[PDB]
Amino acid sequence: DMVTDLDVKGLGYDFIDLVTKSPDSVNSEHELAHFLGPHDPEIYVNGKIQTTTAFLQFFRQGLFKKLKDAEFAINVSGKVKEGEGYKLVWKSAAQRSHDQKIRWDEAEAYIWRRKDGSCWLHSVKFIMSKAAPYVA
Repeated sequence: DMVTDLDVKGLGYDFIDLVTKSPDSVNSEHELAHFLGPHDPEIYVNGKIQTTTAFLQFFRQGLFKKLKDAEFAINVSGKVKEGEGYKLVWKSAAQRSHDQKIRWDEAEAYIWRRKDGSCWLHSVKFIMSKAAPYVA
């Protein structure tokens, strides 16, 4: 039955589905923008809070097109406490750069599991073109 957890994983699955959806359509990021319309979180882009529309703007300009070339994995959610939170992070495919370090874009979607049992997009952060100090 469509209970709260079902709605949580349904949401997550629908989101992931549209992210991994057909290349036949313009952009998975488009469907994502369209998904996050009623689910408008605090979109932090490069550290600045953006709404769905601003995201949409960067999207149309080609900024978030790296989002489906990104790597995702199973994030930690083992310690279920009371009022959960998930932060799914994608790292856009790292591209060979100059200084023996690599350029990538990071995307962290923070969702909280509302005490109601459902989950909603708390805030999502996109940090485009980042790197990390390489260990030498």
